[PDB]
Amino acid sequence: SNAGQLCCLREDGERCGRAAGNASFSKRIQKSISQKKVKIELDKSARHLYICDYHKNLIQSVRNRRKRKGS
Ligand SMILES: [Zn+2]
Repeated sequence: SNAGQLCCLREDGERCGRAAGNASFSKRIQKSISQKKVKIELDKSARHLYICDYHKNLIQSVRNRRKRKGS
């Protein structure tokens, strides 16, 4: 019902394949993606806003993982 859907992101034209999780597609995530500059854009043919755990973790853990490397 609320967990039997699929991801609404396309990784290089690939409709993920992994089902949707508890996360939601927001602005912060969009901005996060833009910074990373990758081939991940929202699909407009969809009706819901729910991404998979895979993309959620992948996108969230790029601006929060370490705090020391060179500066
Ligand atoms: Zn996905």
